[PDB]
This record gives sequence, structure tokens and C-alpha cells, in this order.
Amino acid sequence: ISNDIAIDLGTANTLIYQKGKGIVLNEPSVVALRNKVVHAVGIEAKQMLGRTPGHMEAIRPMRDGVIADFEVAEEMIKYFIRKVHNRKGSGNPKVIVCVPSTAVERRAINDSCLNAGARRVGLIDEPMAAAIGAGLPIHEPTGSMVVDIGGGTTEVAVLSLSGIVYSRSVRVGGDKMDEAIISYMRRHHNLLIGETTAERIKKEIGTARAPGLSIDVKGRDLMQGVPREVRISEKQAADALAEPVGQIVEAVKVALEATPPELASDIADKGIMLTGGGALLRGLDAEIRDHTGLPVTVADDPLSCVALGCGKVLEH
Repeated sequence: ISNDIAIDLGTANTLIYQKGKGIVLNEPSVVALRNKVVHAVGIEAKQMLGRTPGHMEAIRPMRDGVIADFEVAEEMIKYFIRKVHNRKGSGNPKVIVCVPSTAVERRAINDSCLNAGARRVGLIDEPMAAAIGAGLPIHEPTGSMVVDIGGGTTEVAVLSLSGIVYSRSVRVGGDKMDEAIISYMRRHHNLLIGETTAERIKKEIGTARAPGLSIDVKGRDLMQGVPREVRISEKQAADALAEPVGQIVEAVKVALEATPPELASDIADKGIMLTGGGALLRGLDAEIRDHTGLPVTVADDPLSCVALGCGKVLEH
């Protein structure tokens, strides 16, 4: 019985895999503070976003894949590590954490996990972890290509022989999609919506291609400030998400351009694997296939691929 863990420190959700147990924590990456004292972290903090009274704030301390407010991020990490501690398990915890594909950035997560009891910290590139967790043959002399559409970044990589052949991190992912939905509601519906509503829209009717289905969305009228409800459809959702989807599609194309001939041949036969919260975006697989001519597969349990991948390393 071990306290070794692997952490996917996502901008929207944090998952922890514990050696010998598997995924033991999956919670929103949100911290609420009361005036500053930590009021709540994770599951109970998420619904506080956009809803805090005067004495309180609710913060997503990770943004674009790295750390924004250092103090709050550190409290978030310490909270989750403490929550999964097993007093029946061995000590000297080894912690693996993923990082997007700067030395400054790597150091921050590294030193940051040491403060919670991590005895030793190992860093893994996020797309490598995603690929391992999606079940790609990353150890073989064969090209595999992964696209991990995380909250803060989309990581595109070509893997072979336990290493990275090509990798790139683009700052477009789930957070940018939500923000595009928010901006769209403002311009097209004169409606100011919160982030939690934006995420609901993305999950319920988000699509990478025009179809459709509709849902009822509420918020604050743009000019007159009062509560209001509007109907939005998949077609509108598609228009909202077009720009960030195109940025994702374009990064994939750029990565393909960089692929060596023999690896290109391996990728021609099997295509691209999508992981991460964005992999669930309806039609994104079709959209990428249309622009590349390659098969596109959505991973099993795509939200968990990174944590499961780091978890595999942790067990070996």
C-alpha cells in the first residue's frame, strides 16, 4: 500500500492516480477564499464560481496550463494531496505531475508539490502522459500522434520509442471555448452569462460542426442589467466555437507538416488520437479528419487519459 501519486493538474479539473489504487480523486480545480483564509477546495468550491458574496472569492488558480496565483495554486495542490493521503500506506511519496510541452514554469509546479509532502517529484510532458493513458504504443518503433485538448492548452505530439519526436502546446482548449461562448452570448444575445453556464452550454450543445438541439440559458441583460432567459441552439453553439476549433485544427496540420517520412507512413495507416476534455466536443473528430484526410479516434475515458498515463509510469 503506497502513497505514491500522479497528478493531472488541469485548469478545470484535477485528477489523482494513486499507486496500487488507480484514480482516487477527480475534482474541480477551484479554491474559495474568505476574508484571506481557504474556505473550500474542489467539489464544494465549483458552484461558488460567479456566486460569492462580499466576503468571499472563488478562483481557478491554473490558467493556460501553468500557475497564475502562486499562493492559491499551492493551497489547492496541498489540499488535494492531503485528501488522498492513506495512513496505511508507505511514506516518502513519489509524485509525478504533468506539464505542458519554460524552466521557470516547470520549477513552479515542481517546488510547489514538494511543499505538500512530496518527497520526490517527477515531471512528465502532458501529451506523452495522454498518449500512454489512451493506450497508444508509445514504446514501439512506430509513430503515434496524440491531440490532448485540455482546459488551458491543446498539446499535439508525435511519439515513438518512449520519446517525443515532435510536440507543440497551443493556448486554445476548453477554457478558450467557454470564453468564446461567453463572448458570443454578449454580442449575439445581449446576455452576460457566467462561466459555469458557459461550460454547461459547451457540454450540452457544443459542437465543432453545424448540424439542431437547443437549451435554455439564463443570465444578466447586457444593457439593462436584469435577469433574462434565452434559447440557444447547436448551430449558434457551432458559430461560437468556430475560431477556437479552427486553431486546434490548424495546430494539428502544423504538426503533420513536421513529421519524418517513415513516421508519416505509420500515421497514414492509423491517424490521430484525441484525448482530454475537448475530445468530447461533438464532431471535433470529424472536423479534424476532414482537414487532414486521416482517421481520427477519440480515446476511451478521454478526461482520464493523462492521469492514467502518469499512473502507468508510477507503477513501473
